[PDB]
Amino acid sequence: MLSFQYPDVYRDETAIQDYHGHKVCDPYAWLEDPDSEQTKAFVEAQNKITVPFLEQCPIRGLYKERMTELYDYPKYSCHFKKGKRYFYFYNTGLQNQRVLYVQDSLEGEARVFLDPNILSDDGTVALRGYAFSEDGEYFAYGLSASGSDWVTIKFMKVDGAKELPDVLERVKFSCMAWTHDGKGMFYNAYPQQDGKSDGTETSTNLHQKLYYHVLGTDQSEDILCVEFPDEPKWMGGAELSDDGRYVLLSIREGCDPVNRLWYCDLQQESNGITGILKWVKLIDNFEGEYDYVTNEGTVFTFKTNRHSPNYRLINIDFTDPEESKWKVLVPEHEKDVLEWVACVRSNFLVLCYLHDVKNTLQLHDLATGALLKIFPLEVGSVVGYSGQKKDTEIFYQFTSFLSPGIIYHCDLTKEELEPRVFREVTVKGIDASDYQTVQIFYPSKDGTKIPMFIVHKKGIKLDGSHPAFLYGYGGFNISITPNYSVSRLIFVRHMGGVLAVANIRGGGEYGETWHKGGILANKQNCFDDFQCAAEYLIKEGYTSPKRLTINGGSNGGLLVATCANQRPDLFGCVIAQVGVMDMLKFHKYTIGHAWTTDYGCSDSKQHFEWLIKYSPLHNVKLPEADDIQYPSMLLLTADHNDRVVPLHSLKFIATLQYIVGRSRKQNNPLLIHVDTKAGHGAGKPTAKVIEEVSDMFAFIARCLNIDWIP
Repeated sequence: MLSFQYPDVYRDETAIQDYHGHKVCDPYAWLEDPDSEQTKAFVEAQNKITVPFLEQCPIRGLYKERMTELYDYPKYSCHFKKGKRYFYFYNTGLQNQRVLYVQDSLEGEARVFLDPNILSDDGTVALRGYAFSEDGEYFAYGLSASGSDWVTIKFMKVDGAKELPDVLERVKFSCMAWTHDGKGMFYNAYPQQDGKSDGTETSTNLHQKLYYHVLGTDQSEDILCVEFPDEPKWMGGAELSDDGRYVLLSIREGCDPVNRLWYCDLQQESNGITGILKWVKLIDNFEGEYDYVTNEGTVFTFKTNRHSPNYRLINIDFTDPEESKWKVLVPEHEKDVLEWVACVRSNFLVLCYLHDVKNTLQLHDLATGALLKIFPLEVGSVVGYSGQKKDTEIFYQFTSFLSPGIIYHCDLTKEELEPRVFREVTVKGIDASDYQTVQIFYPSKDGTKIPMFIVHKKGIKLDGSHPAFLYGYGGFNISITPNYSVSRLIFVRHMGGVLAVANIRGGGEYGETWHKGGILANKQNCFDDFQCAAEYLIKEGYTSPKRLTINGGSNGGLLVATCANQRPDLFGCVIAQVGVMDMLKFHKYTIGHAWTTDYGCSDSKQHFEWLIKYSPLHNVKLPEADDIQYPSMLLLTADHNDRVVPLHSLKFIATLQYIVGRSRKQNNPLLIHVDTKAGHGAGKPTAKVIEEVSDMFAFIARCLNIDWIP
């Protein structure tokens, strides 16, 4: 099937760097520049081979047709109230971007409030963050072009959906919080830098500052509220307490779930928002996370992981702040992770737990912390919720592997709390009853039991004949919970596949201990867990090595690329989306410096020793055995991505093609598809989503020669 000669790619053999005595050659270092003629030519040559390969077999057309039909279903978000009006996002089915609607009453006629589709024909302009003023009469929203992390904040007066003149530039990784006096809004922005700032650049992002914009003025007049000149990596986000009296400043450095917490009592300020607010440094260290829930006077309720890896709720009284005085409102659960908490109807708390990778939802009393009501849920995830302190009702959205989901509503003013189905859509073309989801726990190399969900057609014989698609992430305290994916269901129904999701360490499924078990010196545990998931599927008869595909994106891209290098014999196909491949240089680009909390940094000798062992780019090696070659591989990235710079995938594919692609025994393709006007993933328009999944599954079908099941 090999009808491709890989492109000529210059090797700069002089690119040698000493890492604590260890010489490392980076012959494709020049691919770090996305604007050079050399890099542009590289991309062009790679796509010249990948595109015809992907578009050759008719199965892609069949898949695309099926995806376009099945993905075409109404997609609603929960309703949420702001002031006297209700809002909700809704995509009729195939619009590139979902639209924000507004209605003056729960039973009132809805109208378009903000339609991002008219901002760009290809849907490359997407909403990225928003914030309503406390009274709900004004609205701020961020817009990102082509998936870039850079944002432009614009404003509207809600009544009449009137566009305002206010425009904020240089916004990135920003908070958006209006002061309750309705005068203005807090946000973050970066100092003007040379070069481009459109998502194509790779410049490191440092010195983020907190500004305050007074509505009706030019951005040049904004107040520089907080800056940390001596700590270039710190990021300070602001939020207002529910009563509008306190500005709470959460300071983060890196990606660990920890933050400093400072507060400014506005009642004690005499000159409004300035650059010299009288901050009280309540929590002035990075030892734990303090997520504001609500306050009653000086008694503040926080969700925290302080001495509680599964999280708990504590009350800190600003008038008696010493730790020994804090009160535990809802103790840490022995196993269940408290994911998030919201305060609603003044004195109720909605707590969302993760129990064995499945969400639970319940209501507690704010004053006593007592359990008041359990909201019954089937196996799945809570992916949406609405209900602030002043609200008297909640909406929540549930989803699962086999169903698009349901939006529930509960009027909290009733003595008897009866949650009712508010919105339920069914995908015509998929019969959920034909499939089943099972959860198993498999032992990893060190004996740790790891959860894995497996979705497949009911009644199949576990004879190892089925193609399988195994997904994982493993990092950053992120829990990979059940989600509805039409694309994956098409693989099951029309390609006869088995879906599997492994909840490997590094994630947050079992709290901070689960996260810590897959980071820094322990990162290899992630890879071992994932390799063991594959071995389980094979041993139990769900699939066989030659029929097994693994997939991951970003930190998940790192996962699958590492697994390809470490156990090429275990996989038939590997699809890595926007992966972090150069573990020695990741921290030098854009926001990569923030990831050192999970990976470590090569500037440290101890960390380099961990990194060099698994860095994908530095572990490409011909398999020793003559009967073993690398699996078919497909790397996906845009030529410009500011979250995970493209150079990771570009250098990795150049290395794979040179070291492995040239070997006589390598017959499986090693390809990269480089896209345009797309970024990390957020805000990706529908048209692009359909194209991407069609490419992915077409590639799997061709490499494994899978016949389409109509």
